[PDB]
Amino acid sequence: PVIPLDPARRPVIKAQVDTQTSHPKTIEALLDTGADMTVIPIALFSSNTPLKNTSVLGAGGQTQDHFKLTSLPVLIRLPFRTTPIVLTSCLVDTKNNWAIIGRDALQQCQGVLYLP
Amino acid sequence: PVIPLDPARRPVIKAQVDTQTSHPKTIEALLDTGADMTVIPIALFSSNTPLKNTSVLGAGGQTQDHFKLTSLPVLIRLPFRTTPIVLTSCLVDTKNNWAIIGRDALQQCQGVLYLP
Ligand SMILES: CCC(CC)CN(C[C@@H](O)[C@H](Cc1ccccc1)NC(=O)O[C@H]1CO[C@H]2OCC[C@H]21)S(=O)(=O)c1ccc(N)cc1
Repeated sequence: PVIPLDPARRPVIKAQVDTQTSHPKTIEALLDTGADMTVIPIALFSSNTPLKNTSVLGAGGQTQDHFKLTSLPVLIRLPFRTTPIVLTSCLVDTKNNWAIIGRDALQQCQGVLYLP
Repeated sequence: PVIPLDPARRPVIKAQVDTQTSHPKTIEALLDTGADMTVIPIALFSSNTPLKNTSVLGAGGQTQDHFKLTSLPVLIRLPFRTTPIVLTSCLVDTKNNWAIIGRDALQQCQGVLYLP
């Protein structure tokens, strides 16, 4: 679909996310052309799963271990798509439990930004 | 135009930004559906101009005084638009010197995100 853009209403969608470490779960995610890489909440995992450490530039500065990287691919199913998006790896938010769909995922839908 | 989305290439545009506190300048700005409010580099203002304090949602944590708010409106002109975008207020980057076109401005462009 077409997603209108408004400062007052964040552009979110419901996504079924499969980390391959528990059953798939539906989350509400921010669609974000300024994010290079998708971010999913640590709440989707088991607390026995291995993650890798990572650096990331952010809007508050540069932090230590706020974000981790998944070891296995993550599959994401959108309501309007038959096929899952398969991300070889994506970021994991161990604090705020943000859910952000980034350009790695939007490229696989062939999503585009259109300014008339 | 149509702007394809790619994890490896940031969706950027050239925009002429008028802070009304110095002469207008063309800068390169990131097109960002995840930003509620447009962000302008402090370099575009005069060093005699008043800005106000405020907090901002950001990655890596919470940024008290990284970002300030403008006192006067900001006008933005795009390559394909004669008429300016008028932002009654927008964020100012006093450090990393980022330029981000947020949803306040994309709404006046009639910009949209399209997922096939
Ligand atoms: C410099 C912005 C960077 C580009 C390198 C990208 N950000 C996306 C941003 O859209 C983020 C996404 C975000 C949205 C809401 C709450 C937390 C994060 N929010 C944000 O910083 O925008 C702020 C400025 O406008 C204001 O309105 C919304 C927040 C304010 S991010 O959160 O720090 C981010 C950076 C890299 C990856 N791989 C994933 C996410």
